[PDB]
Amino acid sequence: IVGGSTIQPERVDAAALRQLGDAMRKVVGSADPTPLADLLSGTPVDPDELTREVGADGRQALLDSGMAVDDGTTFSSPLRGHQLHGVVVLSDPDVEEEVQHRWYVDPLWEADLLIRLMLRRGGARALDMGCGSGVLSLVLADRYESVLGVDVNPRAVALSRLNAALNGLTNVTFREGDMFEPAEGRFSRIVFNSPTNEEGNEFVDLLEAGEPILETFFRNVPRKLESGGIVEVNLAMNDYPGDPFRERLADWLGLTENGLRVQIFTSQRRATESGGEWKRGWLVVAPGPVGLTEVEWPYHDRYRRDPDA
Ligand SMILES: CN[C@@H]1[C@@H](O)[C@@H](O[C@@H]2[C@@H](O)[C@H](O[C@H]3O[C@H](CN)[C@@H](O)[C@H](O)[C@H]3N)[C@@H](N)C[C@H]2N)O[C@H](CO)[C@H]1O
Ligand SMILES: Nc1ncnc2c1ncn2[C@@H]1O[C@H](CSCC[C@H](N)C(=O)O)[C@@H](O)[C@H]1O
Ligand SMILES: [Ca+2]
Repeated sequence: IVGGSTIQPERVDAAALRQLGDAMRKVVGSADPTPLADLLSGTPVDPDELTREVGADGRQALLDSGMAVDDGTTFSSPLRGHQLHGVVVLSDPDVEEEVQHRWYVDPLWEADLLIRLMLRRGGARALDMGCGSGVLSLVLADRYESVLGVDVNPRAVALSRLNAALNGLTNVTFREGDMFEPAEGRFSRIVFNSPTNEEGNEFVDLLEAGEPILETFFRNVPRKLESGGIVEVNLAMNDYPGDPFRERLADWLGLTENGLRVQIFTSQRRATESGGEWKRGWLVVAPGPVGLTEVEWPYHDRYRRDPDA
């Protein structure tokens, strides 16, 4: 079972964690792997080689934080390292559904793609709903005065805090709780890699929570969004005969009454028995003329071709 390991960033001082993050930046994803990179790839490593790379302080920080365990003659990690978009990120390894713990954390299935879709603006306060590993909060940190990540998964909150500390971030904080309950005030930026995929209307688990998590999200967006702000959502969308997703969405958002502008970029789609349709896409609220517009943009295909678009 993968996804239940204990993660305790509070056991390591800020400087040591930043130093481990600097060490990860040097080697994670590099062509010449080092013991630290091997460790964060799932390979057991010789602790003496590790000590020479990250120091005795660093070695102990790996243990104290839960980034590594001493198996006896080797160190191993339950987590996997990533370097993307100027940040380093730990998350769970990508593993089949049947072996995931209740508190398994999105192993960055779509994060790299989603960061490339995100608008380059900045502002005052940003909110990452369902922050998971924290990855999207990390990239927002440069251009928002404050970034708040929220998750109902307490292990995600700890891992997000660890990742913020690895990257040396000061303005990124995380809170455990249910949707907007821990997010006070208004935000100029809200991002949400939503836990929706093939489950339709019914909650399965924290990574496939059902259409009701989108309903809660969009019903509360207007009272949580600063005027002229931006909302960005990765979501699965189910169209049923006579009952398209976009109509329920407009109702949740109060879209016309609030004068919001919304665009849905549909990338993937699968026709369903009934002639309805399943879609995966990217939903944006941004300043513009009131209304909802739907466009086809196969950004998954383009991304597989060449990410730099
Ligand atoms: C936070 N939003 C995410 C959302 O981005 C979406 O992610 C999808 C992944 O699930 C899927 O992974 C599946 O195939 C893997 C092997 N390739 C197995 O290892 C995984 O276990 C197995 N689940 C990816 N191949 C494609 C992704 N689009 O759906 C998530 C809920 O399922 C949802 O929470
Ligand atoms: N009711 C709820 N409130 C807050 N987060 C929730 C929630 N229900 C599910 N989630 C969280 O939504 C997250 C989606 S996975 C996305 C993680 C990260 N933003 C990334 O892009 O990689 C999960 O961590 C899951 O625990
Ligand atoms: Ca599952």
